Amino acid sequence: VPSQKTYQGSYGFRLGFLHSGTAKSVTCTYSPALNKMFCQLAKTCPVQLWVDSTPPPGTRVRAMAIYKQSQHMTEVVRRCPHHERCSDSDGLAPPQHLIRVEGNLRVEYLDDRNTFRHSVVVPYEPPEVGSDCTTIHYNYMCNSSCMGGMNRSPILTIITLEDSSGNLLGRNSFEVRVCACPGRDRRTEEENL
Ligand SMILES: [As]
Ligand SMILES: [Zn+2]
Repeated sequence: VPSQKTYQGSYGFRLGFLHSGTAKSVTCTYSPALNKMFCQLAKTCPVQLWVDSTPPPGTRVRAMAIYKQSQHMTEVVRRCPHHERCSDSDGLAPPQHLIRVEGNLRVEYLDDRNTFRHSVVVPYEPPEVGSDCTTIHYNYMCNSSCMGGMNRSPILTIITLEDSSGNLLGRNSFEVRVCACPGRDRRTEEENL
């Protein structure tokens, strides 16, 4: 099971999010209280990368999903039988992968040869001039448990910064729920606090 320990490392790596609120028209919203993102299926999901020093060119950023619940944590997170079979290919992402990146032609997808786990990687790019952070647009393509089934575990996204040789530079994470009405579900989960 991949590590989920937060690790800022030598470049001072951490994540930032937009403050989008919970209006009905919102397609993507982050709960600071829950450290949890609520997303419509396949909609743009901005995640910000913040560093204290700029990692070198060739640095890469990987996203991997795991199941939070102990009884399901060794299971590979992948799309349910419905979403796997959807004609929603962008010609890059394998159809089983839950997490995609949009708007990046250098995106790379991995089926791990040893663990079988899926991940998606892009090149780390520094903030543009006069910007304080780098944004990656994720798309989540399934909530895993869309059709039911034993596994109702929350899903955690782990974001790792790695160098061009695969050395871990930094790590962070957030929970994610893909749903039709993200604003409503955020409000409801926060009420349960
Ligand atoms: As989102
Ligand atoms: Zn699904």
